[PDB]
Amino acid sequence: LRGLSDLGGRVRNIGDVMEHPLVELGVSYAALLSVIVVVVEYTMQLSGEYLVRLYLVDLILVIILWADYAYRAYKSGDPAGYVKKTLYEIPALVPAGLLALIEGHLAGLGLFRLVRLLRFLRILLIISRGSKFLSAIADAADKLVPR
Repeated sequence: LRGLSDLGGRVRNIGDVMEHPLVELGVSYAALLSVIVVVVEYTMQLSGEYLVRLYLVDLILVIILWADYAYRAYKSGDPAGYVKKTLYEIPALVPAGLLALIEGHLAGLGLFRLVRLLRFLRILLIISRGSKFLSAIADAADKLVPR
């Protein structure tokens, strides 16, 4: 009920354990596709049909990611606080569907300024996730190193 708290030994064991090699690989794989998915939409502008399927697929990827994030969220016992702490992680989950509806609302009102900033955010959003991709390959390369 609002006050002091402790989070170390707990998140420590559960941390090094939760990040089980399988967990890391699974997330890394999903992240890889996620990066390409957003890039495809940014680069290519497939028809509305494919776009619908792309959004659906993208949504699923978020669910898997939410699994890990959601796990820690409840663990902290304070999702609201946990979120304010992972603010730098939000941009990574920013669902396309959520922005899509918001973007449409702004456009309907006759706003284009926000749209411009939003576009830049899209490119920046990909760069942010780029760290995850780079980290995966970096570690993978060290582990793989076949010769």
